[PDB]
Amino acid sequence: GGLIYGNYLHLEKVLNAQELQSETKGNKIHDEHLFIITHQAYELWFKQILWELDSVREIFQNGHVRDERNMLKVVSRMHRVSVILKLLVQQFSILETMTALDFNDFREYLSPASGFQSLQFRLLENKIGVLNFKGEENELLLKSEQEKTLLELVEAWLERTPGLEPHGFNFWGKLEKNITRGLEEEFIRIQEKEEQVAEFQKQKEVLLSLFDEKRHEHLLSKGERRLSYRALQGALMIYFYREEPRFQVPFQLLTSLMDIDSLMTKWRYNHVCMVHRMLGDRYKVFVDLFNLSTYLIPRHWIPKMNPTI
Amino acid sequence: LIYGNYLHLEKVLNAQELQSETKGNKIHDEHLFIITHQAYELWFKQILWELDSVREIFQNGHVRDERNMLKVVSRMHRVSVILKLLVQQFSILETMTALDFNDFREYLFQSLQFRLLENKIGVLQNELLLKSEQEKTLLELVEAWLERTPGLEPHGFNFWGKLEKNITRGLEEEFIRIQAKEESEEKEEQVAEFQKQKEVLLSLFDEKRHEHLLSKGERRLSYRALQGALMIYFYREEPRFQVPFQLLTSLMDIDSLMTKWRYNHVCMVHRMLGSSDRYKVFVDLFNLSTYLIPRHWIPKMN
Amino acid sequence: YGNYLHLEKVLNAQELQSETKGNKIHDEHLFIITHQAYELWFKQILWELDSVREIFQNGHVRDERNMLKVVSRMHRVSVILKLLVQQFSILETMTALDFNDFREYLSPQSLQFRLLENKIGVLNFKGEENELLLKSEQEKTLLELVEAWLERTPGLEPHGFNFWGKLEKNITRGLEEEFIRIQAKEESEEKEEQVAEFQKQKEVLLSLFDEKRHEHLLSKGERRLSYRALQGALMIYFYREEPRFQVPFQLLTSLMDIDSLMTKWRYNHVCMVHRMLGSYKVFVDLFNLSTYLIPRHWIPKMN
Amino acid sequence: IYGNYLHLEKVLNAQELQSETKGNKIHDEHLFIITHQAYELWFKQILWELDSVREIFQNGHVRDERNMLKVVSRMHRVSVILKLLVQQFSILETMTALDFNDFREYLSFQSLQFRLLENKIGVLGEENELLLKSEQEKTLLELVEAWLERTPGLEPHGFNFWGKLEKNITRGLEEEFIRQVAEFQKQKEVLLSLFDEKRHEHLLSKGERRLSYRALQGALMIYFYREEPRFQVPFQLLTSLMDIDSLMTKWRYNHVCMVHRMLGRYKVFVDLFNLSTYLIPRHWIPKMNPTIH
Ligand SMILES: C[C@](N)(Cc1c[nH]c2ccccc12)C(=O)O
Ligand SMILES: C[C@](N)(Cc1c[nH]c2ccccc12)C(=O)O
Ligand SMILES: C[C@](N)(Cc1c[nH]c2ccccc12)C(=O)O
Ligand SMILES: C[C@](N)(Cc1c[nH]c2ccccc12)C(=O)O
Repeated sequence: GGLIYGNYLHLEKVLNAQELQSETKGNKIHDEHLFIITHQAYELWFKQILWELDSVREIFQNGHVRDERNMLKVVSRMHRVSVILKLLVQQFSILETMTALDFNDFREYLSPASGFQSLQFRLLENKIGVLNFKGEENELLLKSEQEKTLLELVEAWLERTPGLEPHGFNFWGKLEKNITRGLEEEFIRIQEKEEQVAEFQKQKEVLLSLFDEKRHEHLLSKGERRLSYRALQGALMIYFYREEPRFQVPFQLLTSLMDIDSLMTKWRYNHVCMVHRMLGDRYKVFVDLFNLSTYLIPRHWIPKMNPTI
Repeated sequence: LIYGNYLHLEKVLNAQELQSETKGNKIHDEHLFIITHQAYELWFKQILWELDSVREIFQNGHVRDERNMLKVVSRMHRVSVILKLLVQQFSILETMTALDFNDFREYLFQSLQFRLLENKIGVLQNELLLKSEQEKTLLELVEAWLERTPGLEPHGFNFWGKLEKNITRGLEEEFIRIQAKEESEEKEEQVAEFQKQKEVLLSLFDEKRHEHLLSKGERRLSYRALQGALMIYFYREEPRFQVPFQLLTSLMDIDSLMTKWRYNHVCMVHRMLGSSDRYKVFVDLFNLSTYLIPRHWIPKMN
Repeated sequence: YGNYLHLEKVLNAQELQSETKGNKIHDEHLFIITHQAYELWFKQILWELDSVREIFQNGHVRDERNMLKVVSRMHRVSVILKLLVQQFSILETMTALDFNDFREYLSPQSLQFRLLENKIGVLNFKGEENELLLKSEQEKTLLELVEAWLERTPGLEPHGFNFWGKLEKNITRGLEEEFIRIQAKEESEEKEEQVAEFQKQKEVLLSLFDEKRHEHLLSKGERRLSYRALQGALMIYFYREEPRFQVPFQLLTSLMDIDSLMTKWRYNHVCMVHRMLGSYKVFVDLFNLSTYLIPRHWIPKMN
Repeated sequence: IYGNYLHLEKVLNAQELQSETKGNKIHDEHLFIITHQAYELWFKQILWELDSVREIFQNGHVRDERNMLKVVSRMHRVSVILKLLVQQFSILETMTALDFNDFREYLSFQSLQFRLLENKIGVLGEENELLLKSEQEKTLLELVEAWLERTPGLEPHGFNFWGKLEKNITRGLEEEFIRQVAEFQKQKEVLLSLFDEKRHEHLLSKGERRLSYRALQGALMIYFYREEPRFQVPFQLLTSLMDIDSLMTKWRYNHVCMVHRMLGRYKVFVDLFNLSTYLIPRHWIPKMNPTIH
């Protein structure tokens, strides 16, 4: 029981929005209908993604994120985004059921300008923090480019991560100390040989490269990085101490952001592949989080947890 | 033209009205509910569009030009593909907590389009629905086409005759093979298998039984259609039957997908609101597949 | 690479009975590989499962630092089960008629799958195999291990939050307020319908507090968790936003997913058998708990 | 029977976590073993299906045309298996890079079977012997090329499809010339490039294309006249080969992506994709003589 299905879902608009340009020009093509529905579906789902995303963005801005009671809702909604993105990557299968030769039979009645022109997808990219002729649309796109990105909102939250406090756990200090010492112990172990020595020097460069705030700041300006040095510390804190209750769900959030990044990538790849199939990365907003995962500090070196709290 | 205008996004993306918000207390998860079901409908529309197109290719009689069989299989396959995506789409709503659902259940369901689909395929069973119940179902249109299958001609290949002959003879040969099992333990077990198999195998030739079961609802194709089907199944390697076989396989897939969709839709209702069925339009085709005639018994084509 | 993965065994495990008997199904190979794959994945599921079971038995579960590992590994099980449900697609690429062409060389069953069912807590083979199956029937099921953990859920303490007391109080009061709302507008068709819903809901809502009913149904098999466990669950369900309950909630959701996937797997496995040869949730309580539709306003406040 | 039939005695006793063997048993390694053990099982099936199609070409049975259904069926099956494999990446995405590092100590890893597959399809000691056979024996691309060259209607003394095509395209372009101006000249260049055997031969040598000029004609014949019974299933075969190409690509992409995730565009059937791109208007497609097949 409920209000009339069609009326509630406003199917009067949804199911009366299908206008085959083939039919309008006289020469009706069967496969065009699929093209309309497919892209109409993508948009419906984009709308939901933006809806979920914008909601999490507020939970950061409105500062509710500070109440760690809200972290479950955050992870849930972000996860949902990845799930939707997966379905969208699968949905490419539907259009793969259309022959290039059949496509050409209606390509003639398609404008080249808006070949992408998914305002919603641009909005999504902007909103997440990735890297057009419109009016009121261009106004919305403006809001997108102007307002605070998820990357931005998460950066702040990451910077406020507990344990970074120097007069507290001094995590970064302890890390720099223990890594420097352990490398030295390795150097003493070294003192095949030439190959081993190379590994050491290479590892050393990488391992010590964090703690070169200057390098980070440069690369941040150069675009190679996007998070603050402090944020990087927040992240690693969460990564290393994820088993710690107050970090368990936060870790999940980070993992989810990385999934969303890769799915987004996959979607673009499939979208490109399809365009070449029909008519013959700097996009990783959370690059830093992937990189943080790569940093191969041995377990023995990870600063041990005091009675803490 | 231009993306939004071409896709008429002005309607599709302005169709989301959370009854929660309208009544004052907006809930976040309702939006998902609207979009999810709005998506199902979009896809139903495409399925009906593809289906109706195949139905015509039968009615208009173009199906007689076997040049059209590729288009038919292609479009029918597409239906199954779309149905698969729909069965996967259930994952999206599984991302909604029953407890969150209850928070909007108080505010705010059968898809006319889905009923139309069921009718159009031939599920036993403003009023567009009427046209659906009245017009020729795919089952009906396929039945006719199956009845006109080549080789069924009695004064020709007399496939059915040859089959009844070869099966009867082979069973007898098996009976002789069994008869000298020296009253063993295995023998009695073997004899049971034989009798069971015999009953099933020879059941196929009891037009009366079929006609009864047809009336009872247990079967849905004509006796002649059953013969058309088996002809295609046994001789599918034969060029003129290769694609036709694909069509039959596809109809069976669509049946099972349709079933899966209903199962998930029921499962979800019990999951949210907290408390094969004669729904296999192509039952006969599944059954035909089961018939375990040895290959050497299948009437030879020469 | 081959040595590390011991492919020397994994490959050279494929013997088409058709070929051995002199014929050749040329599709039997798929049958072997498909089922060989299912088994590989079952092994991993049992491996992950047994690991979670220990984290309960060894009592490490008490350290809520370990809850992440638990949810992670349990989630992984569901992911693997999904892949297994998708893997049915591979065998759907085999014609019944082609199957029959090698079914002749086959006999009428995964120990591993039985082991899984037992281990999770679902209600013949060689000796040593039967020994493993014995361990399965004997050892403590995940359902059992989670029951205990659920019973120790915080807030159930009567001298503490007295959650159940507060709940019975608040539900009784709210229903009464609804009863007062009833006869608020002149007895109508809509009113009569609403009044029915109320009576129905009341019966259900108040049934929750009938320990006797539970105990009976527990004996009858209709339920599987302890009354106390049911309380632990609801505590977690209602107060899942609460930090110490966030991940625990996830664990419960995961157990329910695993149940439904397991169901789906059996359905597809049955469907396939009928397709080829012709012609109950361990965590029922958790699903049921989800159904109980208490309004938010009624949930005992956490202050 | 059961375990014995599936020889699970080998399959389920092939699990040695190097971590455990060296003393430091790591839980996630088991998944690594099973995951890759599964990939290999499926590769074996893909090779099995592939080799089978390859023979049906070599043994010349493909000529019968009754065998085309089996061919498409088995090739389709390959794509299905490849899809499952692309989905299987999800399982390993359930492993944290941080957990991986905790057993990366036991690292050395490329699948002989996958290389064998690539060779067999036609990607440009005793193990090395098998790999040799792979590089030596006739690739599917090769076997399909031959079959494509024998496509009906390419016969110049027959339908002279290519001739008719060149004629009809040239005429229609002229009509357009009599009738954006840049677009025309550009399109013309591309459209007429198809008839430059020299260009093809060069690009074939350069590697940019892989099918024979004649094969290209066979393909287009099938593409344009796919509605024709006797081309219907052949068209399916071509579509399937293209799918297999893209799936293979996807698998490599995910495999690379995973390696970068954990440790920190040339298709065998390029020609077939390209053929699809060449967008001849319907009105131009040479009409089928009363001698249709
Ligand atoms: C009170 C707090 N939620 C603390 C906080 C910030 N970032 C975190 C990351 C992981 C764990 C905790 C935090 C806040 O400052 O918002
Ligand atoms: C000319 C025809 N299409 C012949 C026909 C009918 N049913 C078939 C099944 C399989 C193969 C061919 C047929 C017709 O009579 O429609
Ligand atoms: C310390 C504890 N892990 C407490 C506990 C038990 N069940 C729970 C459910 C949700 C949250 C916490 C618990 C234990 O008693 O083992
Ligand atoms: C008899 C044949 N199968 C002819 C042939 C070759 N390629 C084709 C493509 C489509 C249709 C037919 C063909 C043969 O040469 O084996």
